Amino acid sequence: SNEYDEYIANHTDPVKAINWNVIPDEKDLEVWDRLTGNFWLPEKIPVSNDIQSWNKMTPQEQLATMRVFTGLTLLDTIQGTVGAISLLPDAETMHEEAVYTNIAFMESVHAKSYSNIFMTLASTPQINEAFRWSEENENLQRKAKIIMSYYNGDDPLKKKVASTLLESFLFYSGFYLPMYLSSRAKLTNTADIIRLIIRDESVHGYYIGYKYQQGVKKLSEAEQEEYKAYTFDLMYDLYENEIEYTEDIYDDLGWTEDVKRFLRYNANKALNNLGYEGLFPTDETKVSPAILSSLS
Amino acid sequence: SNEYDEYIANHTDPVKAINWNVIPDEKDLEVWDRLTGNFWLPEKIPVSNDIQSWNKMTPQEQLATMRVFTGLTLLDTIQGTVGAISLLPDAETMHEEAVYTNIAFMESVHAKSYSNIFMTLASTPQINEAFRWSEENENLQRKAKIIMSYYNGDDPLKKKVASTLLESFLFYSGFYLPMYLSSRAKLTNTADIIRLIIRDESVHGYYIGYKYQQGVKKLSEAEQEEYKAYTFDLMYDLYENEIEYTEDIYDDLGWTEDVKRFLRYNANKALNNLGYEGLFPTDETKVSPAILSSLS
Ligand SMILES: [Fe+2]
Ligand SMILES: [Fe+2]
Ligand SMILES: [Fe+2]
Ligand SMILES: [Fe+2]
Repeated sequence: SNEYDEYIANHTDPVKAINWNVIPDEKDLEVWDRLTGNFWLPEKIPVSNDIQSWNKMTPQEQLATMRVFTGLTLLDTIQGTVGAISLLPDAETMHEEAVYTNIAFMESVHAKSYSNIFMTLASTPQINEAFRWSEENENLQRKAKIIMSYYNGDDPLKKKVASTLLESFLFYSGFYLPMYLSSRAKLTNTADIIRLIIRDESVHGYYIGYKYQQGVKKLSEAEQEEYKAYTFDLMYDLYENEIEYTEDIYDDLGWTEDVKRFLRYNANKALNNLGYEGLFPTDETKVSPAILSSLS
Repeated sequence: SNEYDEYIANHTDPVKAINWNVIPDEKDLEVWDRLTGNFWLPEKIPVSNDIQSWNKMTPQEQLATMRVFTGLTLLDTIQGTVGAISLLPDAETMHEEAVYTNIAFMESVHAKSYSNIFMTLASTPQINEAFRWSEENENLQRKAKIIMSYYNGDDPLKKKVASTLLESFLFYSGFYLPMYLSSRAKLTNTADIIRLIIRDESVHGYYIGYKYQQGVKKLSEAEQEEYKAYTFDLMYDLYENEIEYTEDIYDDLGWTEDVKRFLRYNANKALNNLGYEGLFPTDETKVSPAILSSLS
């Protein structure tokens, strides 16, 4: 009766309802239609049909799979409950805000898909060991916290840089495994879910990077130089950290070198999304065309 | 000394990945399944087929629809970009946080649904005036600001109360009009959209209220008393304001008395969702049968 009057007193401006009849930035409407139009749930994909394929896999291939997937789940959990949410208050338009609520939900759908996969293919002990592994792995925990430090920070442009690097780069040391297996005719239904997730992250990376460029372009030439420096600096730390994560997951299988090349291919794309030139020369980013197609 | 080194130090516990194979509260899973299974976009309803009945509506009706829809749009905007989101930090389980991301998203689909109807039926001037009206109407800004003072406060249980009252009560002065009109062959397709929204909001109110009940039952005897008192005081202020708002929308139509009963009817349901008895005696909540049958 009186308790909420101080707030009313300090918020004289009117609260505004979103109006989709007037779109200040056409891109928002484009991404909204694209993202909502691409709605999906893991229950729709017959993961159960990958069982025979999953059982023929070696113990090594299964362990690697459990880990990269648990690592992907961690990233989506963060992005969905902390990342996207951290971008709302810094939006330029109300329709941009609507998009972020769609990104947060889809991230939760991505995270849930991995459990659908586990619960269909893995044993409870395997699942339990994987989540335990993700709680204790230093590289995984380190990339999670570095990203969360920015979301919990107070710089809006830096939140968008971390988000874009998480979306267009950090997931890839993990996306390599299912894409490759898919190219060898293994876990193809599981790959279908992965392709749906990539179709989403691709657009999230591009969109958030777009808002970053719009925001940073409003600063002086000199300030723009410091954000670029900060972006590359963050990429150096994330890349370094991701190289180790990758070695530990893929050394046994012996795929490490191909994953590193894929890491560099995607780092260039993440930087491009942020409006910057790539970091690695093209001849250092060779990816198999069988992996690139099944990617698309 | 990295920009993030401090954060990594202020948060020693591991970042956890959501695990859907282990569920503390089965209700979280039930609601996630019900809400995601009930997914829809306003595009799926042929609102264009309502242009005939729309034009057959009196100037007072069209005007009332415009303002009521603008008031609903405003509520979902707050709920989608601030309400559901403010609930995340206090969730008891990670699965609950996942549910809140679906709510925030669906609240945006709700806000957009109205714009869809407007663009299909109204003229740009009717639309601009409606939004101008909702920004200047003191009773609408009042409930919007009371609700937001709580979402922006630091009391988690108050956020859930405020959210449940908005979900199971504040929308209804508005849902009344589309329900009355379709029982009279007016705006029938538009009413299908309203039913889809009500189907989401009644689950939202039930769920958030359920979480409130668990949170509050973990408090001492005196605190449980105080939250119950606070819920009834707020419920009364909201109702008080809603009467004035209802009057300003329906008097020219002369439906006010029936709408007031509908308000009391849902007020009781809102308190029930928070685990308390209704505020109004049953004989004071007798809404016309046409309206309730129209909800069916
Ligand atoms: Fe994702
Ligand atoms: Fe994403
Ligand atoms: Fe809503
Ligand atoms: Fe709702």
